[PDB]
Amino acid sequence: MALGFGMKMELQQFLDALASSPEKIEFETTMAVIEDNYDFTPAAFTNGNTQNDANENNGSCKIFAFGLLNALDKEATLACFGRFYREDVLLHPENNDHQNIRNFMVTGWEGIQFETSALTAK
Amino acid sequence: LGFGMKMELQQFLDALASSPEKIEFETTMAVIEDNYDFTPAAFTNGNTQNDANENNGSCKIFAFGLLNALDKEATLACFGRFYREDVLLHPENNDHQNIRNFMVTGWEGIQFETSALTAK
Repeated sequence: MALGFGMKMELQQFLDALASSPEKIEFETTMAVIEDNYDFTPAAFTNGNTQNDANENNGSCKIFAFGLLNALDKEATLACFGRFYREDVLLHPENNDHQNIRNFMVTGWEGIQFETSALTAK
Repeated sequence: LGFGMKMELQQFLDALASSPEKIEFETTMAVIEDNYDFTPAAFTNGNTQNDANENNGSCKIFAFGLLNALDKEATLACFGRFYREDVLLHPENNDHQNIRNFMVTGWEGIQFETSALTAK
């Protein structure tokens, strides 16, 4: 478990929180929830004008796979990136970091295509 | 039907966007069959829980909606007559529980344990 023994981050509460106050969700929270609740396997995926091989950008891969399993809208999926979205990207539009976030902002779920699945529930 | 005949995904989505009431369940099932490998998956849908291999029609349609960025109403349209006739015209009946649940709670009520469709 991410936080300690006998301590697992509950999926439902996370999703409820994300739905209520997406702006308060941190990247480390999303990661704890994904790590605790899923088994990850790498997967290639395209994301508008960017393409990721398996094992490239595994963090983004996890978040989009999570967004698909949990039927998250574009705004909620972006919010799962926490400060990477809210600070790194939104405050600095001309930077070139987090290409997956920047691409998904443009083309959204329409632009996403996985070659295979990356997450299975525990 | 014939050898070498496959339903193209893009045209189905364009047709669904243009004239959703002309979409029929058979067409949706064919497009999913032609375009995806299906793996039974457990999922919850508001107040209903579906085991893997239970309610495979609903499992496929919801997975297909997510993969193709469909909103609630476009997804319901993929059920064709089962939504438009059986459910909408008969609020007192309790068939098609996945359609009935999704109408109320939408994508916020949907959670898949595993991915049901992978692109061919």
